[PDB]
Amino acid sequence: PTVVGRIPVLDVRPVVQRGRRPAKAVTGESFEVSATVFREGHDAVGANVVLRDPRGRPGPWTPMRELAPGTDRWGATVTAGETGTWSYTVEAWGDPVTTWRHHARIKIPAGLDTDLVLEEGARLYERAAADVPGREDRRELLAAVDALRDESRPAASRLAAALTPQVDAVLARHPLRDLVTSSDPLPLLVERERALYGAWYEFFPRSEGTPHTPHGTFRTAARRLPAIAAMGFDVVYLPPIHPIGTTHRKGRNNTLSATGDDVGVPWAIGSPEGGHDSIHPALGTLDDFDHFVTEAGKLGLEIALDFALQCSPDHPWVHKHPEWFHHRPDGTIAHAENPPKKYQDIYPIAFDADPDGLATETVRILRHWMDHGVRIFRVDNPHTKPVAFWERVIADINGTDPDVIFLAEAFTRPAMMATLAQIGFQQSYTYFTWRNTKQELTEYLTELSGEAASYMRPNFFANTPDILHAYLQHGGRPAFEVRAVLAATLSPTWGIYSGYELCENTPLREGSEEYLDSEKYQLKPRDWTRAAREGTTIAPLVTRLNTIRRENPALRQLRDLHFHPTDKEEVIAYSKRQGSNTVLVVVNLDPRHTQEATVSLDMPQLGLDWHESVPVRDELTGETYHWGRANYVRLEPGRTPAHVCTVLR
Amino acid sequence: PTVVGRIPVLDVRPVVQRGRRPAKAVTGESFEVSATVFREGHDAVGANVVLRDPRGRPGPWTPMRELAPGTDRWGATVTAGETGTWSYTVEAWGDPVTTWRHHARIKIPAGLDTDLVLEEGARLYERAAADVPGREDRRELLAAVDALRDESRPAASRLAAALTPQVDAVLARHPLRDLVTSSDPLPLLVERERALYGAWYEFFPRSEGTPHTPHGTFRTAARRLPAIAAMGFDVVYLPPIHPIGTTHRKGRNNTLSATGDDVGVPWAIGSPEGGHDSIHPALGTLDDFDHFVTEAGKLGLEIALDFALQCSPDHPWVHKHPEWFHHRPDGTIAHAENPPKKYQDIYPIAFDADPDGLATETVRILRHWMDHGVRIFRVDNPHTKPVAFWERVIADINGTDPDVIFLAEAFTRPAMMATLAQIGFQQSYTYFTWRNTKQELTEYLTELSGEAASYMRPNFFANTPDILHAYLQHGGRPAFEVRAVLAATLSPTWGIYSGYELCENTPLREGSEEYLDSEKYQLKPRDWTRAAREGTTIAPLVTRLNTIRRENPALRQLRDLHFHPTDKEEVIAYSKRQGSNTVLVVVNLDPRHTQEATVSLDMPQLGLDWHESVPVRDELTGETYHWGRANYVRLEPGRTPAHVCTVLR
Ligand SMILES: OC[C@H]1O[C@@H]2O[C@H]3[C@H](O)[C@@H](O)[C@@H](O[C@H]4[C@H](O)[C@@H](O)[C@@H](O[C@H]5[C@H](O)[C@@H](O)[C@@H](O[C@H]6[C@H](O)[C@@H](O)[C@@H](O[C@H]7[C@H](O)[C@@H](O)[C@@H](O[C@H]1[C@H](O)[C@H]2O)O[C@@H]7CO)O[C@@H]6CO)O[C@@H]5CO)O[C@@H]4CO)O[C@@H]3CO
Ligand SMILES: OC[C@H]1O[C@@H]2O[C@H]3[C@H](O)[C@@H](O)[C@@H](O[C@H]4[C@H](O)[C@@H](O)[C@@H](O[C@H]5[C@H](O)[C@@H](O)[C@@H](O[C@H]6[C@H](O)[C@@H](O)[C@@H](O[C@H]7[C@H](O)[C@@H](O)[C@@H](O[C@H]1[C@H](O)[C@H]2O)O[C@@H]7CO)O[C@@H]6CO)O[C@@H]5CO)O[C@@H]4CO)O[C@@H]3CO
Repeated sequence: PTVVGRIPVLDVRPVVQRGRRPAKAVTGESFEVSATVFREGHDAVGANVVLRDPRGRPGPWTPMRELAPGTDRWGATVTAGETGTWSYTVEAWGDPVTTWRHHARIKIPAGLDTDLVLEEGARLYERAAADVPGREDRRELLAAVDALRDESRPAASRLAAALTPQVDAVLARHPLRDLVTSSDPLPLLVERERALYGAWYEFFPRSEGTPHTPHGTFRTAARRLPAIAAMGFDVVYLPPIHPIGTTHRKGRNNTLSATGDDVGVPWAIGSPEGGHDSIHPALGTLDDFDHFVTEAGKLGLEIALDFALQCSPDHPWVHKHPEWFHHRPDGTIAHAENPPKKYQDIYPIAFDADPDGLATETVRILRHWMDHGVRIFRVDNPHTKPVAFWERVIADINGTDPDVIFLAEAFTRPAMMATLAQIGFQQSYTYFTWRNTKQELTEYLTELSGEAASYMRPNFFANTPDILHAYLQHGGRPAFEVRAVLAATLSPTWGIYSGYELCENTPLREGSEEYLDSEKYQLKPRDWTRAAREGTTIAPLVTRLNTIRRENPALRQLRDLHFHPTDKEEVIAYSKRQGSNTVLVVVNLDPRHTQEATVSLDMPQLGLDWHESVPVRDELTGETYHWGRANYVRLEPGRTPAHVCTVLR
Repeated sequence: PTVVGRIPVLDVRPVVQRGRRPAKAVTGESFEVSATVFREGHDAVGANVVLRDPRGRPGPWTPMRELAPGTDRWGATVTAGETGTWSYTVEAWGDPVTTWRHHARIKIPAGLDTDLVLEEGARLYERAAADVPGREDRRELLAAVDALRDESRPAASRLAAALTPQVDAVLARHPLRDLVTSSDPLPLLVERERALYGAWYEFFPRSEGTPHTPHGTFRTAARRLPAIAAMGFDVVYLPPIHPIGTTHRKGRNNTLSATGDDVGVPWAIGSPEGGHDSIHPALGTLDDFDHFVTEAGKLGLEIALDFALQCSPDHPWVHKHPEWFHHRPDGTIAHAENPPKKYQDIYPIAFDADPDGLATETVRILRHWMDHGVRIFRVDNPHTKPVAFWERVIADINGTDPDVIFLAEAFTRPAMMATLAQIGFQQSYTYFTWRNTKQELTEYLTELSGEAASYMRPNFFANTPDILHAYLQHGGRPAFEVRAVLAATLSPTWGIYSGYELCENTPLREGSEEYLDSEKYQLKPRDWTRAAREGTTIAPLVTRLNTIRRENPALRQLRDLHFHPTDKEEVIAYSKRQGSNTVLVVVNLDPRHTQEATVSLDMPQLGLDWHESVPVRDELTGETYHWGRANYVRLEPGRTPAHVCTVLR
């Protein structure tokens, strides 16, 4: 048995881990299946993609084409349907009809062996007809066979009868395929739309309190949901909602020692009041949590809970499961670190003494929150827990509940980030916040929208509680505006952490990416009504960005993205497409100075000719322009961060 | 069961066809095995390559290192021994000692938890000792354990006892490896030296005749072997040695109709006198062929026969096995074509009616020539016969006779050329003759010496009977000289077709790559004695090039090759290394004008510092120079094509 088949079909992509893990898609998403296909000799080959659904049912006829001449690299676009585990195969075959046609077009006007050539064509078309299941189409090919064989007609007329568009049509859907050879099947995991597309908002329920009771409850926090739904968010991400330890608890601004009223850091999970399956008593009860989830659902919001597999020193696990921790020779457990950062309030888990116990307990915890309507988990720092552990835990949850989405908060080196996605994480955080220049954004989004998109789905948080970038610190509100536009239009999933609207940008100290007076360490009441009234919020821009996304399918996918050149370093331009929808975005990356630029569009990449000039509407303002090959733009920070334009007909 | 192991080890290279075919090497050849290796958390990893021989016996301890910081890409050099099918595995592991050392070096001078830290180190070294098989080395580690634990000594002194070079040495050979995780094994086919390294000469025995008998015999042709051995060739490649058809036989200069004395084209195989298992009666008998092989062997020459799986219309197969040919409707067999070229004297084989019959007969033919001492086959135009057919035929021959080498003469698109090598061809012809500028040579040799070298071994024929390049046509003898130097020093296998020495360069017509009066169509007597006497041959340069190769191991491998910049487009410079041997070549690609250039050497790539200046001998002239960072060279066509320098100590 030979590794290569009769008609070579090699290096089918996408492929993840040499076929040991699936390529990814979501319902409705298109991507390209490709292969290297060729044969011996000089005759033509053809190829097609057979996509099989979870019950092994084949998809539609999907013929491939050569992507660039002489490369023998073939491709076709496939579209994922129903969720589940699919497979795809490339079928390669000799294409004797294409070959015969080419020779016949030369030899017949030249008078060379014409009867022999036409009889050869008749024989191919007879064979074509044999594999055609419909009676009417079979008659069309047999009438072509008869015409080809009618020696009473000129040679040119006999040939023309085999080249009619109706004969073409039949052969396009039912070609004659010699020596069909298929690749071994490759696996495709198709997941729900929210895995790829969604707008996220992170906030701390405890901060949304009242004058009488400053520590918010689930009931007070639910009153913030409508303002979040109105900005057009889909997912609400909550920091840990569990009891918080007292031993080594941190104070305000990450001081070592908490005073008596200090609330501590939610990620320092557990006290005698309960662990990862409990509610912080100040937030209320499980029934209050159910009320919160219900009110979320009614406004079109899903809840994403933080899952941080670690413990405060007061978590029950510390005494009940000591082997879940690494102990030094004096019996102490060293607190967690991501140096030079220290987390004195937190003990990390050791996994090598009782891997089974940890997996069992982890999936029980997740299912408990799942039973209370949580179908999305934002997994804290997963790169400090074993990769195979996440692989197991994710396979177990999605095995019974394939709708559950896991987001990996792994800000680390590329290999690890890539592997976590590859072993099951539906979504990943990214380097976005550290990509601010044109060159950085262009290079990074070319990476994420290319081959990486077969295994990673990016979630572009413009900020997090741990990341207030220098760009926002120095640029003020115009920088917040720019970064919202970029995040919302470049990834089908994006997010902000509360206060981003208010352009909160005071760092702990120069050169830091921590916030001063971080919410991680204190209640952070914000006067939302006042901020709305005084117009010192960019909620309206955020709202419009999410509406634009909801109205334009091109913004709800990742893979189709093209950068168009401008003549100013500070002005970036790009387009995204889905079917007839084309969105074209131009952003001034300078938050302090007005920039003017000539944007030169790659017209064929928009589906247009060079001379063509086609109308656009800037959805940020309602204003209409006519744009083609070369366009003047003028963007003033504070008044116009960018144009976000849709193409109309 | 999880796809990723405890310590991730991913994307092991080399890999061919995702592990379905082996990577290649020859006895004595080094190459790099690499992998992506990392772990969770911030502690160090280590890795090593376990090479297993054909009986499953592990090779030596082969620790890998990170190739560039922060990439998590690790590598080590391995060296192939005995021929056969090997395997390689990468083992990844936590490296707790490296981690502990790093922390201990900081914390001990700082006075932080010193007793605890030193006790932790003692415990690692005790564990280290447990897996150490030698008593003396185990004592060295246990003395380090005791020193670490001696609370009567300063903390700095207790630590220094664990960092002694003798403790280092023990741990370098027997490190403490946590959580060892291996990759699945990948296959490696190791073949004999001649698969990679060898100088080849092609000639037509029939042309080396006498005055009485112009058509040479094996006996007259044997008298040419000494002149070939003296030029330092290892392999003699003969065009087909079988009877030649009469029907549609070609005349001189590829005319359609042969006249009565015309000898026809050897590749038009077969007549009633015999087929592929017979000798042309004008060449003599099988016993004469055995004499020829014996005389070859005595001079250090192996014979490579042409194997062209095709037939003249007079080959016995045409009537005895009609299903081995594709017939048109009137019963005729269309002659072979590689358009716009036509081979009216030749019928191609069809493979789809009796694939088994063709494989059986093909291997019988090969074994017959093998029984007569032919262990190398130059396979004619293999890309017009199915890829899986060669896969089968090669697996069958090498299954009993792994020393047999197949050379694929496939001048076609990259996918096919690559696949043929990948499915078993030991050697391939290449694009060399169409790479003549500096940029072309540099780009092409970077491709062949890189990843392609894991599956392809190039054979650089500077010319063939079908390829007289324009560069030789226009450049005359200085161009022949340049191309000999380039071919001989850039690939460990190279070749010429007879008459290249004589600088034969008259084309059929302008714009053609055929020779005028091609040997394919006629006897081509050459007066070798006269050419030697009159000095109108470049045999002496060829001889010296082969001697240089025989004396410098760096020229007998492929993978180590580096191009150094010069300041003239026409002057190329490069170096190759094997252990202590370094060869440095500078060539003037201009055959009409003297070129002067400053060659700027990449010194660290030579194993040297920038300021260093090290002596070289130009092996073409015996002359000695001192070369470093920046060197004046002056190359005059006719007198000095190039410098071929060896580094001495
Ligand atoms: O026939 C049209 C073609 O002819 C002329 O080019 C010469 C050339 O100057 C010579 O060097 C020589 O070519 C060698 C190559 O040097 C050698 O590499 C090999 O070439 C292979 C390529 O390396 C490989 O990529 C592939 O070729 C593909 C290619 O990627 C495609 O882009 C496409 O090529 C077309 C070109 O795009 C187009 O510009 C034009 O080219 C002219 C050329 O300008 C002219 O000066 O047409 C071509 C072909 O239709 O398709 C090819 C697949 O054919 O594989 C090839 C090997 O086939 O081999 C050749 C000679 O053996 O000779 C050519 C012509 O003899
Ligand atoms: O600490 C030394 C380092 O610190 C300063 O850089 C800033 C930088 O200006 C910010 O952008 C930000 O970095 C982000 C990155 O933008 C983001 O991409 C991600 O970075 C990852 C890389 O993308 C990825 O390649 C890998 O990094 C490797 C890297 O390939 C190696 O070459 C090596 O990096 C070293 C550099 O070679 C060396 O120049 C120096 O770098 C300075 C930097 O000049 C300074 O201005 O030291 C580094 C590291 O020792 O090793 C790394 C592996 O760490 O993976 C990284 C992710 O770790 O993430 C960061 C922030 O999350 O912040 C940095 C510092 O915070």
